[PDB]
Amino acid sequence: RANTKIIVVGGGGTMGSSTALHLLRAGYTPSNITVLDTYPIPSAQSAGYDLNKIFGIGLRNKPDLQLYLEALDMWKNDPLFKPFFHNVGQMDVSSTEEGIKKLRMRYQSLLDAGIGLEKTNFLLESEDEILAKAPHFTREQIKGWKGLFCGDGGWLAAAKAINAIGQFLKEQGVKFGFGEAGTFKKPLFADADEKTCIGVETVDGTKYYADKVVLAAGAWSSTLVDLEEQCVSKAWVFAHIQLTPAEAAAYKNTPVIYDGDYGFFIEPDENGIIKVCDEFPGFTHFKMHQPYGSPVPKLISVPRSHAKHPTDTYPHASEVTIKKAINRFLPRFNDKELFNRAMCWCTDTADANLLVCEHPRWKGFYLATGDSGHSFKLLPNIGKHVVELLEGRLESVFKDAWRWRPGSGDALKSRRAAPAKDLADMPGWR
Ligand SMILES: *Cc1cc2c(cc1C)nc1c(=O)[nH]c(=O)nc-1n2C[C@H](O)[C@H](O)[C@H](O)COP(=O)(O)OP(=O)(O)OC[C@H]1O[C@@H](n2cnc3c(N)ncnc32)[C@H](O)[C@@H]1O
Repeated sequence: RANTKIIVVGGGGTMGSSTALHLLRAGYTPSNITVLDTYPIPSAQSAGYDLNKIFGIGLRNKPDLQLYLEALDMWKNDPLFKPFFHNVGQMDVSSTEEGIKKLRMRYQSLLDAGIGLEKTNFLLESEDEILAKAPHFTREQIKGWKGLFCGDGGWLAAAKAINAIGQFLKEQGVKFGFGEAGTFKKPLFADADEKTCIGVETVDGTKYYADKVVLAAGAWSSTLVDLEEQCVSKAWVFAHIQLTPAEAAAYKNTPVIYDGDYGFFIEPDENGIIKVCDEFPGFTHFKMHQPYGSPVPKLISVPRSHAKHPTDTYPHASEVTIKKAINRFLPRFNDKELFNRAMCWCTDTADANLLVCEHPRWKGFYLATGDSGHSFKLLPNIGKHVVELLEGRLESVFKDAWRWRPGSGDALKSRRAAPAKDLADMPGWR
């Protein structure tokens, strides 16, 4: 480990920073690790560059249970990550027939895991029970609502946690490249047959050589190399509203509130800011782009970066749905002004499992992407398994789920309600 050189492409991001962290913990020599990201860690265009994220339980795919438990343990006990986890719990709510059904079935799925999750997860069938966990609601507001309360979760101070990894990496003497000298252009090969990767070249022409390369470029991964449409990148949206300390006080330590027909909000941070998201299948930004491995040009959804273009917001349609979420959850704040309107990018696989594997042809080159919009929670632990993969030690439960799988389904729809619409058809964000 001490004599192996690793390049982590996108190391200023969620899966990338986690990987560089666990390389250091595993005893890799800091000077042998090179983080290449367009932006310095925490990357300003990273999906994890956010006031907060939700930490919650999900049992959709096979490794999800173990990954979640693994992450929880670390969010609660790892001194590096512990300050950034706010265990206020989460309550999912609904008042529709289909919505309440989904809540009940979800609850039952937790039980069917058979590990005792009913001890920290509760079905709330009455108004009183809902108001008890979320005193800021009014009784009239929640008429007909049912709730599912998960006591294990809460929210995460996202950018702060990635910055915490970054501080450590830099203290340790990890090598960095940012800007054009940090922006992956193509991999380097020993022979023209392309079967042995020996490094990467960035868009400025700078070459970096290493034993192994990890591609953790999030929503950009599919643009940089050909993933054969395994990964379709999509934008989700959020707005902010600012509360006074007096307005914020009713929401202190209140659970994350979610409703699948509206979206979610998180309690005001130390500055009185509430972030609100809607729920929708996402937006693509289609372009032709020549990834490598294609390397002919190919239509791929390419992120329109808010970091490189701060004057971008979100479509008009998103303004509507975000305001509906605010009316649903926070009607007393309907006249609050929305601001820091922005788009946040992820990349979906067909089955919403990760794409974490060695490239089929380019040995030495490893993919660590396919976050599918639900992987910030895995910040503390995902790097441990990326390292296991590098070392040939990744267990089958993860390896099989994360394997190279082109043609395994339509990633444009993925596991969501619909194929994503494209930003070219949604006016207002420019
Ligand atoms: C968008 C979004 C996502 C999200 C969320 C809400 C929104 C609005 N809420 C979540 C939640 O409540 N709970 C949760 O678990 N996840 C939530 N998410 C998803 C989460 O943000 C993403 O799953 C995760 O952050 C993605 O990580 P990933 O590592 O995959 O992506 P990234 O963090 O963006 O990192 C990518 C890095 O790559 C760098 N980059 C890009 N191009 C290059 C090149 N060419 N060379 C080098 N680096 C490159 C980017 O800069 C970035 O740093």
